[PDB]
Amino acid sequence: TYMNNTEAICDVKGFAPFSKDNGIRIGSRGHIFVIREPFVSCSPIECRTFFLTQGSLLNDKHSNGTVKDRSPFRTLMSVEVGQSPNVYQARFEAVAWSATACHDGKKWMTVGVTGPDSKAVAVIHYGGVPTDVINSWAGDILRTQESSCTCIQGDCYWVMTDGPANRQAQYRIYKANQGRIIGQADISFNGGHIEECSCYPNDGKVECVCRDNWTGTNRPVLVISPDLSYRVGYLCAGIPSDTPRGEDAQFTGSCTSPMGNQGYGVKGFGFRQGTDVWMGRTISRTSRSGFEILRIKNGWTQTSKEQIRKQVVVDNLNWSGYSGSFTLPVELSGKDCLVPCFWVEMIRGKPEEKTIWTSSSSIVMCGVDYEVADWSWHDGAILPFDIDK
Amino acid sequence: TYMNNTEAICDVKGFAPFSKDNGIRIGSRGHIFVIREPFVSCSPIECRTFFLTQGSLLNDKHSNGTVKDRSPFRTLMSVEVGQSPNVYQARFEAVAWSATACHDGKKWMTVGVTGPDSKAVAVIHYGGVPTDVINSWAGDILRTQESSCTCIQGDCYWVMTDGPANRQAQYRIYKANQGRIIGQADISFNGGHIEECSCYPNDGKVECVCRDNWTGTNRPVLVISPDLSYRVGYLCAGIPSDTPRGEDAQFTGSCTSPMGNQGYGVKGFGFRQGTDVWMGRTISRTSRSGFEILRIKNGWTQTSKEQIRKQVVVDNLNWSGYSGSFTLPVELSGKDCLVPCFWVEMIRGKPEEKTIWTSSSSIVMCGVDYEVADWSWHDGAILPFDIDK
Amino acid sequence: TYMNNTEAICDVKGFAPFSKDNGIRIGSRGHIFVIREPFVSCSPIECRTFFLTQGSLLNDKHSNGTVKDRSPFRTLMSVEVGQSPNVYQARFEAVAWSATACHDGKKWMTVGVTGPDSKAVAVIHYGGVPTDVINSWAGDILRTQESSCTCIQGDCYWVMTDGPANRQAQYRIYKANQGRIIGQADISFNGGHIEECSCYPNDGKVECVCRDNWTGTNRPVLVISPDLSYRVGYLCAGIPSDTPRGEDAQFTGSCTSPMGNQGYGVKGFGFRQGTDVWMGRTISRTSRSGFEILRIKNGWTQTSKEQIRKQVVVDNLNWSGYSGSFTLPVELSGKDCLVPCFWVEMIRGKPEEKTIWTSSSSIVMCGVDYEVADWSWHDGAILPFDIDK
Amino acid sequence: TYMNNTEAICDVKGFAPFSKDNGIRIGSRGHIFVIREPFVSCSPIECRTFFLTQGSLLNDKHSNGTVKDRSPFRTLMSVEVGQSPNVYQARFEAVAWSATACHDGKKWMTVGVTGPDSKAVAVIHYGGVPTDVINSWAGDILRTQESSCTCIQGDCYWVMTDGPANRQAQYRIYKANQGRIIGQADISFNGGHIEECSCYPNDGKVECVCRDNWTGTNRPVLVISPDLSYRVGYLCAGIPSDTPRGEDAQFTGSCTSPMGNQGYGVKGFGFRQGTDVWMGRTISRTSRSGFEILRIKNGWTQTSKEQIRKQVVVDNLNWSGYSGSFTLPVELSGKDCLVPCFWVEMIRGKPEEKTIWTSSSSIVMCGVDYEVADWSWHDGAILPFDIDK
Ligand SMILES: CCC(CC)O[C@@H]1CC(C(=O)O)=C[C@@]2(SC(N)=NC2=O)[C@H]1NC(C)=O
Ligand SMILES: CCC(CC)O[C@@H]1CC(C(=O)O)=C[C@@]2(SC(N)=NC2=O)[C@H]1NC(C)=O
Ligand SMILES: CCC(CC)O[C@@H]1CC(C(=O)O)=C[C@@]2(SC(N)=NC2=O)[C@H]1NC(C)=O
Ligand SMILES: CCC(CC)O[C@@H]1CC(C(=O)O)=C[C@@]2(SC(N)=NC2=O)[C@H]1NC(C)=O
Ligand SMILES: [Ca+2]
Ligand SMILES: [Ca+2]
Ligand SMILES: [Ca+2]
Ligand SMILES: [Ca+2]
Repeated sequence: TYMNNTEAICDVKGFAPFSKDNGIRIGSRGHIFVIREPFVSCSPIECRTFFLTQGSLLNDKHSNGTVKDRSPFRTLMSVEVGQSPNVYQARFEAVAWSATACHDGKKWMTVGVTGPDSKAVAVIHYGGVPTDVINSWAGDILRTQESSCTCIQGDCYWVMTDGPANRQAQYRIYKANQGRIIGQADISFNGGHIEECSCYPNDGKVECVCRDNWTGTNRPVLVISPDLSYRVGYLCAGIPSDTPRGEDAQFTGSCTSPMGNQGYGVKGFGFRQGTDVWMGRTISRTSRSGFEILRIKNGWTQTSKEQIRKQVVVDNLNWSGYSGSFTLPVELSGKDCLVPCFWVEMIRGKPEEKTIWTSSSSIVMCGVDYEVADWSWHDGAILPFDIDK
Repeated sequence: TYMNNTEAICDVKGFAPFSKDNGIRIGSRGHIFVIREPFVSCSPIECRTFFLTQGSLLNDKHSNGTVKDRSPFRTLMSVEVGQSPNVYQARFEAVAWSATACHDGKKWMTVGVTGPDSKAVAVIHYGGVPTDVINSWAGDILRTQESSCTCIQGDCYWVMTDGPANRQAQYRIYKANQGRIIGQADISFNGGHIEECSCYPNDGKVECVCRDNWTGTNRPVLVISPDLSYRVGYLCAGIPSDTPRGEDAQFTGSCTSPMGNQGYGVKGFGFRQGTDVWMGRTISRTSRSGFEILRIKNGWTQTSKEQIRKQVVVDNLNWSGYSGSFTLPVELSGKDCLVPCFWVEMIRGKPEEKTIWTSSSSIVMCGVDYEVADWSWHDGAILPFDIDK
Repeated sequence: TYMNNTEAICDVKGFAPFSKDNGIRIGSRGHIFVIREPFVSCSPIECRTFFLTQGSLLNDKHSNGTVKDRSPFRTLMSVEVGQSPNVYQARFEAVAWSATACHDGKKWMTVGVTGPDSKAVAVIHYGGVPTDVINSWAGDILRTQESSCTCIQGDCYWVMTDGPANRQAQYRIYKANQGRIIGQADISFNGGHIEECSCYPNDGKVECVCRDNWTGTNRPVLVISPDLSYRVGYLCAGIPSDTPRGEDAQFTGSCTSPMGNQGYGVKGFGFRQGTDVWMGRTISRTSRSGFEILRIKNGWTQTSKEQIRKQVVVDNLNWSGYSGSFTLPVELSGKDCLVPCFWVEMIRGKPEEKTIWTSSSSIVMCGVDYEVADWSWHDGAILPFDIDK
Repeated sequence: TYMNNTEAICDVKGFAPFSKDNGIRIGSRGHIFVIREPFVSCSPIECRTFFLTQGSLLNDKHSNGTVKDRSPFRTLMSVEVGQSPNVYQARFEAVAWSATACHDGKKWMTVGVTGPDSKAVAVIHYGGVPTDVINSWAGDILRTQESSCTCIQGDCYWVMTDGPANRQAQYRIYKANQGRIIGQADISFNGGHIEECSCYPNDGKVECVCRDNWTGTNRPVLVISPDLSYRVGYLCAGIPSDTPRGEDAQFTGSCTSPMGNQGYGVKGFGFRQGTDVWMGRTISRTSRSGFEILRIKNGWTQTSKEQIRKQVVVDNLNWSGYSGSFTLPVELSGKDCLVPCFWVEMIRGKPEEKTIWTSSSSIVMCGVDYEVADWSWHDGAILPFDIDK
């Protein structure tokens, strides 16, 4: 049976802790993959953490991080949410140095990108076997989102970028059924930049909050309809949520253009709430440290600066990183709306700390009907480690 | 299908060994979580051991026990009963430094408390996803039982405390269906103290034997009806079963008030048997060492001192700790009563032994129709360990 | 659905390798329980290896074998046949320093004996929970077989001994349905000795070949009918198959009495084949080294010395140990007879080798319609190990 | 339900990455079997990697590779495709120093060969238990293919060799249903040599591309019909694909005879594509390094040298090894043809590198409708390892 996912996103007043994997603390002694991107996606039976491994373990010499990001060894794997990315519980998914994954209600579909920068291949898997491919259309690091893709009534959707990471690139919507491409669309976005989209289903559409790695410190926003027509622009709110970024006071919002005139970025997310938005961001404006989520009244549709809620989940003394969106399937939450959820990656090691390696662990939060107090569910590993000596 | 759990508790003459996990002995070399509270709860398919981890492994530097009890890293996880709390067999349950869990016959419901002492959040999970929350109502370490909660005909019940741990606090009964709160009640108990309840279903009610951490060396007793009306008081028996406590000879029982005038305590349990009671306690009156279970004739309803049975399961040369109640589901035992069962936590390390760490393992016993001989199923680990050097 | 197991044992001309777990070789680096008695029993879905652990791992200090045989820590656990007794694949079964286990077609029934020598308790488990008990009836090390018990048409049968291990003891047949004792019988056997029976179903009866630890170098034989009437005696064959034992030439067989006048023994097995018997034994007459299986024509019913087949599975340069019987369920083999099968335990360490520890691994063989060549599937571990230094 | 496997092989323009296990990189720290032959075979539910272990782990002294190839310890085991051959995820299959395995749609059938060189035994397993045997018919190392066997409409087929490995030997087709031999055939092939066949189903027949270890640098080709009649010869293409071999320019193809006049070989594969063939081979003509797959137009039926496609998957700077064929079941791919797939073993250690041990890892590729760019998914382990010092 296909998941509908046609419902509204739940209006939430805050976010409750779902899981914490403690991967790096455990990896001090246990057998844990070195990873990045521990994103979460759910079937109607369970939620899983997906991740990119380098084929190496924490506290081992192969965790030497001199080896390139897009290596022959990178592979998408997964465990149940809350479990560490340990070897002995891991399900293999795809060969990938960039990835996305989602469930249509019957099976898991994953997409793994590997191969050379100049001509990469994305391999779509469905139910445990490859079913289709997408080759690089523009010859420059074909790449996906690094979070959950989005299945609505049996058809699944995701966004891909091919081209420069610090200039104008090319962006495409892909649609598949049962692991087979049934439609695609070019995203016209001159002046704009789209990387690493965080999507969720809402009102029968796919909504995505992405990363501008060119000039924007506000986040691009894509709203995809089932027929592949779309709306694209920026998160209207007059508060920047990318990193690096300037102060809130020095920012004017925009629904259409990138603002802030800064390079770089970090993958992030946001949730529409009628006309409001929940927006994640690191606490530091310059570093990937701390994590907070703000509700901006009318921030989805207006250049609003009306901040009505603020919740801290990782304090500014602690390293964060990537963040992404997913929803709880109706079959699991028991609700008649789509509970909005996010994961926060917590990066340990290089370049901020004195080790030969880099990994991350995660905390996952789910939208609830109540205000939830500030705290810090930080990584907690004690660095440096044994191999670092 | 919901479990009825409307049956009488079985009248038992003694207790047979169910399981022993040997976690710490195994953790000398294997990959085992450092834990506390290895409580047991059963679905109609199996019984699982739940536990609190600190995100660290035995024989690893992160097992340094200087890190606070209620830390960002603590997480409720579980394995099948008898298995060590090893990483590679563990199911993730909830972020929690205090917890309870039980099965309604369809799915597992768990409750995990985390967040700051002044404003803690309890996150209810049902079928693997968070479904509801309870925030601290009195601002002082919201906390649950650390043993199995209790599901009767599809509705599940548990007790929570918020407030001082050595003075008058506030106590509440919570009721949920399918992970959603459908009722609650304040427990009026002036002069009394309720911590860490050990509950079981009996005659269509929930009966709880708890821990008075204020002045009582006898144990408080709560009897909860489905409509949330209740009876609360103390275990009538003229024999104290908390720790620390005085000698039996210097004790007068009470059905209504705390007796003994001593602070502190340890989580424990008892089982109604008509008007008799089975009561667990450590053998030492001052230390958490040894474990014995006594049957007191008319000890549930009278200030009785008539001890008619005594069974030792952990000798006084060996460390014990927490103890808690659960029942065998009718679907598993094949009986028409609810087989009463308990677990005994066996704490190793600080503060009694010369190590940097603290963990525990467990032995689980189930009520049988026969007298069972004294023995000692103690932890057995050889301390100190490698990191302790 | 209950297994019938009412069929004839298959007539076989030899034995084919089923599995080898390589536990000790793997345990040089992996996380493997120290064990003894790796017996095999099958459900209609799979065959599992059961074993006794001491709660310790190979290459760890807790594997120090100074700790008593019948310790508080011993526990019955299991894995699928061919898998090493590693921690992370192990299913917990029972607290036990002596054990038996079998499947009735619906669930697993196990029996674990633990507690003090003077008053031991045997706890019967059914479907993962304890369901019944047997206390020591004669006060001297209550104990079972250490191999598969036997289920026929839903009722399961096993043999137990209580009393001296080197003199006249007491022996009993037990019968259970769904983990509940429904019948028992005393075995009258003056002059005889029964230990560690290896049973299988055949023609609607349970046949057992056991170990005389008193004076017999031939093996006692018990044939149990469903109503608990029985036939008891010795394996008629004029060839001794216990260890230690004398030469074949110096032996006269007996159907009724122990022959050989020697103490000690080793658990072993045999299979009726019409009037023939397959009999296992170590190759050495004095040591537990080597393993061979002989077919003696008319050896079940006559003092025959007519040896018609001989197959070696472990050469005399290599350590063996215990051996036991089980059958392939009809639902798995696809046959209309009960394929006879055995396991050979291979003991490494003390007292024969220079280590602080003792464990064993196994090879499992199944009866086939063809003559199978001699070879040696010995343990293969390289001793001593790391902790031994 | 039996798998049909009566469909045509899909015509493919190239091959997409399916999985990479990274076993040796992981085995630097994790608990990974030392293996060879990581072949892949699929049920309608999943694809598994099968492998031969020596009962030892990477980075352990038992991985000393002085121990013979056909040892008492070798055992066929399996994991899901993409997973490392780690202990704690491994399913035991058979005792074997040579093996094959395939799924008929209901259960797994495996065949494991063990025992002495002069009189080996092959034990057929079906659904987890041995069901039949084949003894050596010619007394000289009975042996199978080391890749997936082939099930068509419930009957499974495989090729076996018995006799010299560098001269004329004897070759046989075996056919089984439900693990029971129902037919066999001798392969008449004077002057020819057949080893280690790589088979797949195509048009209702089994097609096999094998290894001539006698004089052929081209590969023998066997086409088996359900009634055991067959066609046997050499891959017609005028391009040699065994290793060692000469240059392409110095080669004339043959449909009937071995060409090249060289000894030795390596297991390989090829796929019929109408009259074309996809042929795998190492890049080096003399070493097992690099891996490429070529499409030769009319190369199945003619001495063609018309190379129309070439795809590199392992570069010539990196070690390869064995390679083998399997297909995606229709139930998994969703197609109406049989997606052709292969695995490439990547051997690390002796004799090419300075270590005491030898293992391999793998990359698996599946046929797709698009041209896929050259890359190198090599093993990646950093040698030597810890025990090598
Ligand atoms: C701008 C996003 C992307 C463009 C190539 O680059 C990712 C940046 C980045 C980071 O931590 O900021 C980490 C990434 S996320 C990923 N898959 N691996 C990375 O190292 C970069 N992505 C790729 C495919 O190289
Ligand atoms: C009186 C029970 C409770 C009150 C805060 O304190 C627990 C005492 C205690 C002990 O071993 O005695 C261990 C506990 S049980 C638990 N969850 N962790 C602990 O360290 C204390 N509970 C909390 C939430 O901090
Ligand atoms: C004669 C069988 C039994 C009588 C107490 O003693 C077993 C002998 C023995 C051996 O290797 O010979 C090993 C055993 S088998 C087992 N369960 N553990 C052992 O150490 C002995 N059994 C007991 C319950 O102590
Ligand atoms: C020619 C194939 C076979 C003939 C005995 O010998 C295999 C050669 C070989 C190699 O890497 O080239 C490795 C093999 S494949 C295998 N099962 N083990 C090996 O060591 C050889 N096979 C046997 C049964 O010994
Ligand atoms: Ca940016
Ligand atoms: Ca107290
Ligand atoms: Ca004897
Ligand atoms: Ca050759």
